[PDB]
Amino acid sequence: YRAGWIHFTNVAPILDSLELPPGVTAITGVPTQMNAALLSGEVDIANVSAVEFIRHADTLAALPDFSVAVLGPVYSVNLFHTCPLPELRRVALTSQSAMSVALLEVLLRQKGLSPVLERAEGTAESLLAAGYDGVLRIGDDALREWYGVVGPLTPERTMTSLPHTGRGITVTDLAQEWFDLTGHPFTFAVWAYRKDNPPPAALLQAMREARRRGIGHLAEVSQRHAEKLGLPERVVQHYLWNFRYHLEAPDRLGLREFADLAVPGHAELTF
Amino acid sequence: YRAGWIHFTNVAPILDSLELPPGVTAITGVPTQMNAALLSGEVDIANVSAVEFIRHADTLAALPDFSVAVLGPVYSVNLFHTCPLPELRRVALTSQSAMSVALLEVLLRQKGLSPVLERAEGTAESLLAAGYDGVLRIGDDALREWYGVVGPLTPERTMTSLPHTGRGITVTDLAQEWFDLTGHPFTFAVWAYRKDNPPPAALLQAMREARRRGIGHLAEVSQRHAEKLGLPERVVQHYLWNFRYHLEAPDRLGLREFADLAVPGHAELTF
Ligand SMILES: O=C(O)c1cccc(O)c1
Ligand SMILES: O=C(O)c1cccc(O)c1
Repeated sequence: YRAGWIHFTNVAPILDSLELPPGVTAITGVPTQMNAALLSGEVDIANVSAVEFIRHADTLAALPDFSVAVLGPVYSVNLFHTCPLPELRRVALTSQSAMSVALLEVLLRQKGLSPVLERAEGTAESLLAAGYDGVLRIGDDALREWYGVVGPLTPERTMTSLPHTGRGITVTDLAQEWFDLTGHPFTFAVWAYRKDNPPPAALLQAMREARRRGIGHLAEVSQRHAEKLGLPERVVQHYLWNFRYHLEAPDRLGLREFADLAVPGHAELTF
Repeated sequence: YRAGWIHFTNVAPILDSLELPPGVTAITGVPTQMNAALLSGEVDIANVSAVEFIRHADTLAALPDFSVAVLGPVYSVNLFHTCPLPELRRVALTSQSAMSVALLEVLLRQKGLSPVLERAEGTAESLLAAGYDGVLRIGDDALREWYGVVGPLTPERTMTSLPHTGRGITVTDLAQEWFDLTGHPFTFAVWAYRKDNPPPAALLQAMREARRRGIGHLAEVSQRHAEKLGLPERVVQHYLWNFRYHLEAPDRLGLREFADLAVPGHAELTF
């Protein structure tokens, strides 16, 4: 049984101490490749974007109790802009940000907005000075670049009290926008496998034990990844504490609302 | 400046490592004693139930960045029953809790139910085996008796996957019922102070540092309280992980909705 992992910081509580059982191997790679690897059969299980799970819910099931979800701001799914949203004419989409385009478009439609979207490469600040009013960033780079815009953090100030603007750049958090729109959590990723190929029970148990270790030792998890990202430990710690990892009823509700808005007529979501 | 704390398990990550700055003292006691001390001015800040804050929002404000809230099940606010809710003619109450009764009454009115609430003595299981078919339990007892009913954990089963029924007893979670009703978090407690008399910055800073230590070391916090409660470390750990401690916009929305239903005409909630 083969597993494809994506090594975003927000799954470190699950993956940093994971010990594969006998008879399971794992590869790592970009979200692009894991999606491809799961459909073709290169891997049997992978943590894939929500929209990828939804669009292939005919073929794929998800683990019942694993998610990357959040209620409120997520800090790593970010629209950086220099003008108000109704004025946006051109939004750049960076490398991995194509899985959150569907959420961006849902939010833009509800406001009646339709800027042109273009694939680009670079950081938010450099793309904002290379012909774009808006830049969509996800993952570790989004978190670091959010902090670059609105930080630094001082001892008296706290991560949640930081402004959303800095140096003429506003950082719009799409998970907060989703909360403003629906009142509900947003589910960004699940653990998906072909319906006729369930994962071995030893894999699920090792995954649950690693998540329990990571949740139990969040300062240790956070310190390792803050060093790699160049951020304060407390930034990463609050970042990880915000996530919802157990795909519970509120997470499934937001997943289903997203599915209906972004992939109407999707096959039924099964776990 | 005087603090009055109630050391419920769910505030352990905030209060267990708290180091009071110079010129701040703390006492402890039961909620009703602490509420009165706050309102009469013999303490200056206290963690009080949501109802207590809502009913005295004329003269109290709440810290903007501290809460006890949850989205979905809370596990320590439980209605145990052997028959469907519409067939309950009575519901036993063991403790005094204005908070959980006001929540229970909100849920029951929304469904057009009206069982009689009666004070009684015992555990959920002795009262059900006696003259009742419905029992409300809160706190440590509610958490321990939920586990007695639906447990125990195994290497394969986790807390999230446990059934909500056991031995013919259904455990209805009032926070999950609140989510089913509203889609939103429920805020059980805030840190309240008289509007004249906001806390000194050093206390807030100390509380923020204590919370970061507790959140960053959940296994350590959980093992202490798990041993005191006779529960697996894994139960307390997930229990504590499940809370929302920062009084963010979804938490305030849940709080205001509860304010509107349970305390009609309440003064405006201020932070
Ligand atoms: O945020 C994640 O962990 C994640 C994982 C897979 C796909 C994706 O869009 C996001
Ligand atoms: O759940 C709590 O921490 C709490 C704190 C104060 C009053 C109350 O009813 C509940």
